[PDB]
Amino acid sequence: SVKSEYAEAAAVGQEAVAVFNTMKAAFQNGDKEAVAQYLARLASLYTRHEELLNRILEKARREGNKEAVTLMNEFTATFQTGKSIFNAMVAAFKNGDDDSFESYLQALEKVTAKGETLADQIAKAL
Repeated sequence: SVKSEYAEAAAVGQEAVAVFNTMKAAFQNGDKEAVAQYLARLASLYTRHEELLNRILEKARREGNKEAVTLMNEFTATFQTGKSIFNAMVAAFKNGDDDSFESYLQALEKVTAKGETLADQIAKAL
């Protein structure tokens, strides 16, 4: 069902959360080789999460589930804010700009924390 596809998407999102916190520890410790690998892992995880979310939204649309479509439109918009900040973080790492990397990292945390109530609402709406 679309609801079980959303639970799979939620798990992929939680995997990114886990890897992100490990990456933050490595950044603070100056283990740039680890950070590089974690950033690659996160890119793949965000790419997969984005695709699952789009399939869920398209399915809710085909099902006529207006409330779920509304919430998933709001949620996918916030996802793109996070993705843009993540990509800026990756660029900051490439450039050696630790000040910007710290900024973007905190922003990505706050954007993600904000979106959690909506994430939970979607599970119930599908």
